[PDB]
Amino acid sequence: IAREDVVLNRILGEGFFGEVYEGVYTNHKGEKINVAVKTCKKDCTLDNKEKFMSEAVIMKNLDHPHIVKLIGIIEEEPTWIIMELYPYGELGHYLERNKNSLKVLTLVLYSLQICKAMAYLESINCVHRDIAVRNILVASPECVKLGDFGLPIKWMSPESINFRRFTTASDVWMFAVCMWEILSFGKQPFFWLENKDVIGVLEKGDRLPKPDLCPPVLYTLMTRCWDYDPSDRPRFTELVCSLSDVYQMEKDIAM
Repeated sequence: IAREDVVLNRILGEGFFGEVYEGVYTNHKGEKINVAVKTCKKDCTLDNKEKFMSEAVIMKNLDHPHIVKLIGIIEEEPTWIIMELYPYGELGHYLERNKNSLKVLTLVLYSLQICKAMAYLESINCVHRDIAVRNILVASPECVKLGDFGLPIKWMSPESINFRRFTTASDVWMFAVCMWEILSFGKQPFFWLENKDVIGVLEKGDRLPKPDLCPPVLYTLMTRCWDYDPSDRPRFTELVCSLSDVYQMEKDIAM
């Protein structure tokens, strides 16, 4: 990718490392792909600049149908990381707009897709730390994509909050919170608390309540993921199998 092949159109948002621009990339066969162009502030530390690149290289290599796609990298300053722009935007906002139309079938589908992404991450012992509907993009009405790697106290396992310990097991906790968000049509977890109060409530043994439209079987699954003991939590491979079963059941009920 040469820089000329990309045209910047407007500001998209601010990212951790620097501004993100909305653009269009014209590929070799002449097609036009909508892109998000991530940049790195000129004031950044060498450690920051390296991290930006090293995260980019991970996104480049994942190539998974439920993780956001990287189009290309322009290393030459100003460094651009060119990501696919998805039309429907963030899953959280998407759920909010379409709460009247979306049925449980589709909500379980999105959960399943994210679970599969995480099973792949699990397989390379890569810890994500940002499984939330704000960081999931809607590519199509029946296809969601986990965004980039990761504080989100209301989403975090006890061991993450207390100690900043992050493992695949803490990701499982967080994935369940994410499923709770999906079945709740984009509600913030523990929206009734201050961040300070969360670990307190968690320590007591209190959990997020079952969303109205969440099937009991799925809530039971969430409850296992929120076991205080990270060793007792299901693995993502097991969860894919469970969610596959629930999905198929909900599909047949729907038809």
